[PDB]
Amino acid sequence: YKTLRLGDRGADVSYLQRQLIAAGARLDIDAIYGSATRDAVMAFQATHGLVADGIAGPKTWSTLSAGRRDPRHLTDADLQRAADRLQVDLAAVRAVNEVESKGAGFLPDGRPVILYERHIMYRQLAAAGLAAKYPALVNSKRGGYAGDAAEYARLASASQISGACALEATSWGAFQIMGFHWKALGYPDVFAFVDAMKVSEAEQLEAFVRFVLADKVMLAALRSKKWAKFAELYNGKAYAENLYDVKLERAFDRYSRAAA
Repeated sequence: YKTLRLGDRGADVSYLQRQLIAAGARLDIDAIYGSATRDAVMAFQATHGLVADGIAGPKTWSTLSAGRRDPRHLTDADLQRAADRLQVDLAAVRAVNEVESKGAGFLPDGRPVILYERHIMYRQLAAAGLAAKYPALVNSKRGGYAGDAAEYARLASASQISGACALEATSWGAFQIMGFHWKALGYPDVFAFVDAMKVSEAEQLEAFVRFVLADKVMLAALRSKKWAKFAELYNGKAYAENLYDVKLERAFDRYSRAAA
């Protein structure tokens, strides 16, 4: 089923509303995904170990249609743990998770979502002591991305140049944490970092938590709900073009309201 959210209308919404009612909700079946429908999705998610974001996406649909929950998927309780780790208001963590996560931390084939960065590979190889031989894989210029499972082909090729460097030059999981942070974030080595990324979305969120903890300016921005500053630090100079700042701000308002 297609992902549904606040403001959606139509046959897919009435189908959702019926499924929510079958799972115990009380709703008017009017094909309008308004606040009552959103609240019901949230209540359903919370009670079935999903992330309670009020968005009926593929994870919610899977539980709602088949009663299945993948144990690799992030839960509400993981977000509460992250809020405790960060000393950040839970609503702020929920907002960050909604806006900044890729959502699914794993590809359909079960491996973590990755993006291999040939310009970082270039950098890690130089620091360890090729760009002409393998220009798509090693390059001072950014890019060459394939995406999705095809990234693993690029990673596999890079790994044959240097296994540690290639993992360091790749971003991992739902928050796309660069492997080269493994040391800064207190992991034993890059292989252990990657192994953790393969276990669960909870581990992928833990990487994000550590990443934020390692940058006190970023941490402070998050704690103080300085969304534009957090987005600039986290997403980079082009944060505004994708509305990260305002999406965070408006998500946080939603979650602050919901918790009240």
